[PDB]
Amino acid sequence: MEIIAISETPNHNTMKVSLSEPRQDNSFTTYTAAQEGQPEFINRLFEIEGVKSIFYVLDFISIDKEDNANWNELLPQIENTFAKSN
Repeated sequence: MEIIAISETPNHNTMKVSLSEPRQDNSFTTYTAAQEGQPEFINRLFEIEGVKSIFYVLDFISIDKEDNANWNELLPQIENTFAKSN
């Protein structure tokens, strides 16, 4: 529902986002594309060049982005989505 925190791994553009998400449909599937009626937490990411796929499963998610991506720009982007609902 809302990002609890961000695990900064010794990677470059790969990081794990831990959060208490619903297990109702803890299905695994790779998708990426901004579209109406679709979770804003995913659409906002597509608005940035770098993301190629997003995996959703369990209470954690893994985002794959090129080396030319910087979370320093996404923070204010995604935070807006949560900030609104929150």
